[PDB]
Amino acid sequence: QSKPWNRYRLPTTLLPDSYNVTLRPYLTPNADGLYIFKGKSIVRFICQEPTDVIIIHSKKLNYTHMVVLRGVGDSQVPEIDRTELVELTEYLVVHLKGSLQPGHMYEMESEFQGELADDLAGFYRSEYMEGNVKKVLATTQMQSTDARKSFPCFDEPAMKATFNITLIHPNNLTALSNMPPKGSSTPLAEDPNWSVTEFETTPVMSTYLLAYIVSEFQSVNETAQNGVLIRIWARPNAIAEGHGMYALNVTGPILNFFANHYNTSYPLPKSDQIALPDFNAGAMENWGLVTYRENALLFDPQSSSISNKERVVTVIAHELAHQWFGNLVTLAWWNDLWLNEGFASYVEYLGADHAEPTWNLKDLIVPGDVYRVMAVDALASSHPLTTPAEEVNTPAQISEMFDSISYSKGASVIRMLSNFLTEDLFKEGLASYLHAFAYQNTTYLDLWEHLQKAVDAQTSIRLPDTVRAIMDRWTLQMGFPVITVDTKTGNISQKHFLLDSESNVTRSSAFDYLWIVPISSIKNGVMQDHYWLRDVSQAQNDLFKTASDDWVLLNVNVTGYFQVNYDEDNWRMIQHQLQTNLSVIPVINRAQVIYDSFNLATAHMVPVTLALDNTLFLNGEKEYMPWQAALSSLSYFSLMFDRSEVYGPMKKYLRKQVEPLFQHFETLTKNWTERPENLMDQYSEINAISTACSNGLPQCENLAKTLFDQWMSDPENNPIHPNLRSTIYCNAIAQGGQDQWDFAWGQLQQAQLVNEADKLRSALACSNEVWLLNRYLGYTLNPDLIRKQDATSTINSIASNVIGQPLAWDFVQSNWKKLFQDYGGGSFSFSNLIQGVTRRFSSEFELQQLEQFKKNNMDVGFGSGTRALEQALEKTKANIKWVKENKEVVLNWFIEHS
Amino acid sequence: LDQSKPWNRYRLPTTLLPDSYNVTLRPYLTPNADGLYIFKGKSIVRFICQEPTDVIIIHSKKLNYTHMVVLRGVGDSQVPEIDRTELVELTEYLVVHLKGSLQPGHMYEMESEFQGELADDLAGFYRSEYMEGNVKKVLATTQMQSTDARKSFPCFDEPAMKATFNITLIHPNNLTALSNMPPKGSSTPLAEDPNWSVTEFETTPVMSTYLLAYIVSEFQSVNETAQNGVLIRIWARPNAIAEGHGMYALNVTGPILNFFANHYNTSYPLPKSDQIALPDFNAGAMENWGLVTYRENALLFDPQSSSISNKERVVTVIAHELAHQWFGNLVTLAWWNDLWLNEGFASYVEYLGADHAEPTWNLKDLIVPGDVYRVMAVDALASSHPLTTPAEEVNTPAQISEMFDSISYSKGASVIRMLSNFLTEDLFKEGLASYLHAFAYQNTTYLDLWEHLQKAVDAQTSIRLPDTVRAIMDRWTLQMGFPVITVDTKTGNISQKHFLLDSESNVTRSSAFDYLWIVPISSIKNGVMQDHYWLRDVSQAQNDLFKTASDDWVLLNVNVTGYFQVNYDEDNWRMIQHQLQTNLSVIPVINRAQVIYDSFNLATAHMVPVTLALDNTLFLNGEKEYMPWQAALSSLSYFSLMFDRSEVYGPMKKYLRKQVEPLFQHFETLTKNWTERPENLMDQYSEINAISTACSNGLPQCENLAKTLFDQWMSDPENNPIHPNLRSTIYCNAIAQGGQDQWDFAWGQLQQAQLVNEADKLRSALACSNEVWLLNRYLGYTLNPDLIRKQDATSTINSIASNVIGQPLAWDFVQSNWKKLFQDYGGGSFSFSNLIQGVTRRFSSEFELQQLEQFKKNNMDVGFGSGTRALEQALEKTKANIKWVKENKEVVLNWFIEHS
Ligand SMILES: *[C@@H]1O[C@H](CO)[C@@H](O[C@@H]2O[C@H](CO)[C@@H](O[C@H]3O[C@H](CO[C@H]4O[C@H](CO)[C@H](O)[C@@H](O[C@H]5O[C@H](CO)[C@H](O)[C@@H](O)[C@@H]5O)[C@@H]4O)[C@@H](O)[C@H](O[C@H]4O[C@H](CO)[C@H](O)[C@@H](O)[C@@H]4O)[C@H]3O)[C@H](O)[C@H]2NC(C)=O)[C@H](O)[C@H]1NC(C)=O
Ligand SMILES: *[C@@H]1O[C@H](CO)[C@@H](O[C@@H]2O[C@H](CO)[C@@H](O)[C@H](O)[C@H]2NC(C)=O)[C@H](O)[C@H]1NC(C)=O
Ligand SMILES: *[C@@H]1O[C@H](CO)[C@@H](O[C@@H]2O[C@H](CO)[C@@H](O)[C@H](O)[C@H]2NC(C)=O)[C@H](O)[C@H]1NC(C)=O
Ligand SMILES: *[C@@H]1O[C@H](CO)[C@@H](O)[C@H](O)[C@H]1NC(C)=O
Ligand SMILES: *[C@@H]1O[C@H](CO)[C@@H](O)[C@H](O)[C@H]1NC(C)=O
Ligand SMILES: *[C@@H]1O[C@H](CO)[C@@H](O)[C@H](O)[C@H]1NC(C)=O
Ligand SMILES: *[C@@H]1O[C@H](CO)[C@@H](O)[C@H](O)[C@H]1NC(C)=O
Ligand SMILES: *[C@@H]1O[C@H](CO)[C@@H](O)[C@H](O)[C@H]1NC(C)=O
Ligand SMILES: *[C@@H]1O[C@H](CO)[C@@H](O)[C@H](O)[C@H]1NC(C)=O
Ligand SMILES: *[C@@H]1O[C@H](CO)[C@@H](O)[C@H](O)[C@H]1NC(C)=O
Ligand SMILES: [Zn+2]
Ligand SMILES: [Zn+2]
Repeated sequence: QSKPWNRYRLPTTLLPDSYNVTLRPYLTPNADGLYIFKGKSIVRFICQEPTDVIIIHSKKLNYTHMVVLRGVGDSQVPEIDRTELVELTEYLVVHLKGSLQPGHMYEMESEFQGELADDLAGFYRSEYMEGNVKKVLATTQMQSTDARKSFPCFDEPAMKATFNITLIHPNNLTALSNMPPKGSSTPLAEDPNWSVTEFETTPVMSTYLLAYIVSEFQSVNETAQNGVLIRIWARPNAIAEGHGMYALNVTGPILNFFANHYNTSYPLPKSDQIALPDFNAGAMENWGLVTYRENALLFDPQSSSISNKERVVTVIAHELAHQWFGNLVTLAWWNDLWLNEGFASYVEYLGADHAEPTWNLKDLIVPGDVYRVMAVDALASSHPLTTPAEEVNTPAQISEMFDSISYSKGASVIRMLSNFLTEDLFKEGLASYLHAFAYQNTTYLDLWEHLQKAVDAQTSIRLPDTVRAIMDRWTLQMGFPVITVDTKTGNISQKHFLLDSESNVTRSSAFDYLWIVPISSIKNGVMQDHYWLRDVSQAQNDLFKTASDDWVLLNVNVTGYFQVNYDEDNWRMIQHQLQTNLSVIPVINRAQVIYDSFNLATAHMVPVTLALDNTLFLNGEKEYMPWQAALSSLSYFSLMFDRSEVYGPMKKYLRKQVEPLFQHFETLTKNWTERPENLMDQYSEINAISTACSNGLPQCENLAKTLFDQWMSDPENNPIHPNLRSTIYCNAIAQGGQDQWDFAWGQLQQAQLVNEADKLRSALACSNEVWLLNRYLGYTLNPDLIRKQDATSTINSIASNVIGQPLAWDFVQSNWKKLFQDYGGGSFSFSNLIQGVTRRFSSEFELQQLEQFKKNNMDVGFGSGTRALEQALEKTKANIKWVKENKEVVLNWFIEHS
Repeated sequence: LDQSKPWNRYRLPTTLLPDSYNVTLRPYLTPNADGLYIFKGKSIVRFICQEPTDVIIIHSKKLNYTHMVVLRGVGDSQVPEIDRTELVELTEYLVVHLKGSLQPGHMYEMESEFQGELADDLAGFYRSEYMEGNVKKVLATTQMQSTDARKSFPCFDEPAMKATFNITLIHPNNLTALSNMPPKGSSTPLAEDPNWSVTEFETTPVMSTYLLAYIVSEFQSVNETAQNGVLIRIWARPNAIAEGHGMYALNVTGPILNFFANHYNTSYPLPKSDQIALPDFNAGAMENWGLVTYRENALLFDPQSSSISNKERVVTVIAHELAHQWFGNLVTLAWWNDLWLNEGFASYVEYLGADHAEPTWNLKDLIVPGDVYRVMAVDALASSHPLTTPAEEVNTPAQISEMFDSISYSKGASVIRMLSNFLTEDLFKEGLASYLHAFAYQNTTYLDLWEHLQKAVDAQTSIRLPDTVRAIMDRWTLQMGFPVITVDTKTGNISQKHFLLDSESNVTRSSAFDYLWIVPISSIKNGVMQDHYWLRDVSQAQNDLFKTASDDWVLLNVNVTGYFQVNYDEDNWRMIQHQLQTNLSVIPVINRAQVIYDSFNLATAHMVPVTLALDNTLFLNGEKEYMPWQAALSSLSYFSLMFDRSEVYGPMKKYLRKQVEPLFQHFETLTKNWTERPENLMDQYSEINAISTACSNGLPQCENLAKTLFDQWMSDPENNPIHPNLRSTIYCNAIAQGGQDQWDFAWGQLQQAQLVNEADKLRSALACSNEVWLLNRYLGYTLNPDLIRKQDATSTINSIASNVIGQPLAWDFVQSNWKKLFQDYGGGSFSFSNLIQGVTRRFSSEFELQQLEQFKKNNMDVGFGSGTRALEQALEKTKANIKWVKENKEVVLNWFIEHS
């Protein structure tokens, strides 16, 4: 560990200035069936401190000494002793016979070769059909640490430089990169069948934002209001069919919106958006060349759903948000990832709302992010938004940082921050921040300084403490408080929300798990004065003290990142209001009441009957979010109980509650022919239909059967509205047999819209026949049938089926080596797989099997799913206790109310 | 522990031998303050000293003593002082250390007083319970075999140590007391308390401890004196007797006893033979001399509600138990390593006795699907064992319990039938009569049997053998396994080799006979019998009997009388196939089954291409008889276990639908739309299988039938419209098609069932649900004695595991509840072994093997008791399954697709 090349962080002795990179992809296999790329690069770097070793990143590259070292101007150049590759720390190491001089620059040259693999990382290959022709293209994904997989570089985000990219490609293919082309392409001297395309120099930026693509893709375009050229690229067929039109509608105006909102121009002449058939995450914010999954950019007005449409605008908005938060201004290191991802996850709502103002999509942050992340942030094995820099060291640890904490808690905490500052004041602070650190890097402390500057120049908004004092507690310690109110005395208290008394908190907090909390409140339907709970375990205020015929609720619209519990009497008054006139309570807080009480019940802080009682009013609820809250909450109940005697009465209860909503949606939609007008009501319909069919409501089963029967009789004319397809497809396959399954499989393999393929993949997992589900699992590891990008999500879908649960858990264990080698170093997929197949575990036996699984595979380890496994273990232990203590009361409650 | 001390060895010393026992027992049929049911006892055993010893070692298990022993002399005997007494739990001994040695040639009497629990554990003196109206009834009953006599009173508890027994029962004055013998005089009030009475019984014959029985209950009886003067009584719950459920047993029991008496020229020596049905009982029945005990589904019968299969079970189990009166009771095995001398014989001559009571059934043929091919599946393993194992291998109680298996019962019956067949039963029974007369009230080994059979052979001329009886039968008895006989019909070349599954099969049990057999070979050529042949103990021979012209075919082992399987060259196989296609009638029906059985078994062991076996099912399209279809169903059952979670399953079910549909349609017509059963037993069995197969593979006509009838039953539950023969299938398929409504209805019927036959069909059918939550809830019930009797717990678990959806549920269930399962059944005949086998049957992957290995490792501390060999066989079979599935799955998939 005393040798620098055996440590995961680079030395500070050398800093890069600029790169020349030329890459040449071969889109046809050689004799060994390998797709390869060849490359050559020159990096210019400066020596800051004397050193006799050059340490630079290199991953899965073969060198054809491995480097040539030259000097810039004055520099005296030491001889190369030897060069070696250190694979563990992913280094190319150049041992010298003498030291480099400080203040002096050097240029290092290399020639290399790597595989154009189907692994979705570095420079990789993507494939599709066009008619009967197999097409292969070359594309990139550098984040987090795979730029090193395409050329040797100082591969850390803060070490910014300019890049001069050249692509050598077949003369009838299009070459794309971050910047526009520099002049025209020229024929490759040795062979005019190839062309050479040089691109303009990049801005000072991070290695992980580099991109370059060689394909036959086509585009549509428009110049945006701020003069920036927007293009939408995709497979020729998708463009011809008009599937890029929607992205073109929204991209430019959203880019222009952010520039104005943050008073900071986008400094590139273009922003390309491109849809790839093979892609790991949802998208990637490469500066000037934003890459996308097809289901995140393309859109078919006749075949895509309102949900698909919403995904497209928010992912685009998210990626464009990064152009400021990530690209222009970049985290100093991955331990501060939320500076990138937290902001993009919040700012995406702002951008998307600008493009689709009628949706009220800003409200979707509460189910989508706030309560999404609280499930994990309640664990002792969570982590704070900003982790200690030394905890984030290996590539696996970096990958795992891309989680619901960095994204969703980051967005939630930032919304709370915006809300008590006002967005007007917030964006002034952010503008100051962006201008000051443009083309550089930041930490969380830099953010506070510019927000504080804004608050101090300003007299209308007042705070109980400095921005840092308040925000350090939401940022540097994990978790969140439960705020408890005694409405008889107005006593208000706070404590760290934890699942168990068993929960063993070992991460020490310098802030003693106390927060400064912004508390809004509403009494008898009328807004009260704002209040700030200081960093103390308890306080008192008459705002929270009620008369016996009054009621209060705190955290209006759940702007604050916390949950609320009341005394039993105030809960009863809330319940009575929801029966008498639920309109008096804001719709989001109707959801809150369900979310919080179930979550409290999960942690045995309130009786379970409280949570269940809070769903009784849903009988007469039409609106999206309170129903969403109940479905999300009872989803945990299903996972715990859908293999027990509780399941029968639970479904009976759900049938009873949802039937009136189903009937409501049967009439207003005119027998399902006319969709509801606005987004929320369309979402409401989708959930009602899903719930009705999921819980066996006969009217829904017959609807699904009839529609799917009709489709099979006329395959070219799909009679099912896109909004309804996921439920109709699933229920019909569940009701049906092999005829339905094989039909849908045929539709899947010929699908020409990814949205539709996505729905088919999920519905196929709904079979009630073991042999079909197991045969399906077998397909997931066959790239001809299921793309690698979709393998884990399909496995998770099958595991969600109660009959598929043991099949998938067995499958995952038996195929672990392949699954780990393919995904175990990546973000999202691997972690989601582990969380997915272990969600149900609620017995000592299941826990022992998880522990045995862990022991069996310890030597290799669990890579970017290491924290996921720990959380999986903690949550199963908690589930064991909760099921044991809750089963009897829950069973009886369902029986009595159904 | 110190093996130099006799109280630390499992076998008793031979220094002391029992003469007679006095045993007084008093069951308390109401619990004490702690909720314990107990029994109190007093016993005196008289024994002789054969050789000088300063220690008395006697068996004792779970008894509390109130030293623990008083030792007295008979007349002259020099009586040593007792130094001290101790209980050694591991070897289940009461140990009396003496000052100086007992005197050889002289007798002693040893008295003890003791207490034990009347547990619900089905062993020793235990309790059984049932409802009568709204009153909970409790009774006391016994089960001593293999070695729980010691659990009721201290005794020399080994089968060869016979004695007479004077039993006294102290019981409530309004309950009936039964034992082996009739009462001696009247009952008398208990002196201290006339609410109790005292019943002394007549002295038993000289017999083994494991045959003792005594019962205290409210039961009633029907009776009849048999043709041989013996009183027969049928005992059961008062309500069962009142409804006439004991009548069929009364019809057949006496005649079967008289038949055996005459057949073996050996009279039954006791004045009575009681048969009694118990609500709680481990095995099928037990042959206690004078008081035969039974599961209710083995003795009782309702002509309106029981099936023909239920009927066949009753008469064959009774015949089996009565068979034991000679083979087991009168003449007893010397030690448990020769168990087949008891059980092989009872499993064979049960067919003879049942055929006497029901001669129209032709039930003797049922030995082929029931015993021969049943046991071959396991006897194909390196981890099998011979009929007679080395005595030193059968030592502990777990090992003794383990011997009660398909080898000792089913291979035993098969080999004995083979023996009977080549001696002729007339000659056989003459040798057996000589055997019984010579060893009456004593004990035997396999060698004693050959000697008397040989004497019969030598005293005649018409029947010829190629060697001594011992030379032939030692090879079938002392080494495990069986040969595959392979013939090249172009040359007449015939050869034999030990049948094993894999090329990795690791046989470590050495054979002094080099795994060669002397084999009786019958044959048929183009439908006409050929001269008989014996293959000698040689790996290869040649005979023109087995050489055919290209126009001819031959088949060996007519009616599968011999315990072996047969393979032919491909051209002879093709000729057989052509015969089956052209005119199947030319081939004897049992041999049509054999063709299927053998070809699938060879396919399983990679000895023939799988396509051969599958091709041999193509003619079933036009087959109407029971046994060839049974062969296919039993054979494809393995395919189902291997493939019902794979892409093969769809095409497999499709093929089976296609094949069974004409048979379904045949019976729909013949039975006049299912209203009239076929006349004979075999055709009734064929209908049952046709219906089961059609529904299980999703034939829509059958599915419609089951839903319609079950809907009709639910609309009028007191008038069940489903004929008993069809209930198992109809119930199952309706439950599978249906939901919670059907399940809860069936559960209600089960918990109010007054007939165990019906309860059994309901239990099995409830396991057919396709809803995980219903199956898992059901599993929870199986360890609740209020809902599922302990006697039915493991069979119910096995039914659920057979459901492809229930497989992971039951495997997890068994693993997570193993501690309770082991201490309840691990000691422990039939149930425990069956449970391990049932839940692991499907394993065919490296992952499943690893999981089974880990399971083994996890519980090695306690061990696996009477399921130890079963676990080793499970592991061996899993390993073979991995290889077979890997190498067969492609050909099997393509075959089913093409032919469906
Ligand atoms: C598949 O193979 C089988 C043979 O294994 C074929 O069956 C044979 O078919 C023959 C042609 O019909 C038939 O023919 C002739 O039979 C009777 C005499 O039969 C009686 O005695 C003999 C010997 O004892 C039979 O074994 C005996 O058995 C059978 O029939 C009984 C019922 O009556 C039994 O109940 C039954 O179980 C058993 O099958 C039988 O009792 C003669 O009367 C007959 O003469 C008449 O037909 C002649 C024309 O061929 C003649 O010219 C006329 O003048 C006169 O009307 C005689 O020819 C065999 O009996 C029969 N064998 C067996 C064992 O059944 C079967 O046909 C074939 N299947 C196909 C599709 O080809
Ligand atoms: C990539 O190309 C750019 C643009 O030509 C180069 O940037 C120049 O670098 C030189 C040498 O240090 C400077 O003197 C110029 O001011 C830069 N030109 C500009 C900013 O227009 C850069 O050196 C190249 N990168 C390399 C060679 O690694
Ligand atoms: C059980 O009772 C029998 C029959 O009464 C006893 O058998 C007698 O035993 C004596 C003493 O050895 C013999 O001399 C008689 O011949 C036996 N009578 C018979 C066979 O009718 C037997 O002793 C008793 N068992 C005991 C006391 O343990
Ligand atoms: C990199 O490319 C630029 C533009 O072609 C060129 O001027 C420069 O010399 C190259 N840098 C080197 C060779 O270090
Ligand atoms: C890299 O080198 C290794 C070892 O020579 C080889 O296995 C691999 O195929 C090479 N990859 C290339 C040339 O892309
Ligand atoms: C990171 O940014 C700071 C300015 O906030 C700058 O001083 C520092 O040099 C940067 N680090 C690197 C490696 O360029
Ligand atoms: C329920 O409360 C709302 C206020 O949000 C009010 O508009 C409505 O009139 C109330 N309902 C009734 C029946 O008055
Ligand atoms: C056994 O019982 C019989 C009958 O009561 C009695 O004659 C005999 O003495 C008893 N044996 C003893 C007490 O050893
Ligand atoms: C035997 O004695 C043990 C030790 O106290 C006791 O636990 C058990 O209940 C007793 N059994 C009886 C009295 O049947
Ligand atoms: C067992 O039977 C043999 C005769 O076959 C006999 O000699 C021997 O004494 C018996 N053993 C015992 C313990 O009675
Ligand atoms: Zn992002
Ligand atoms: Zn028996």
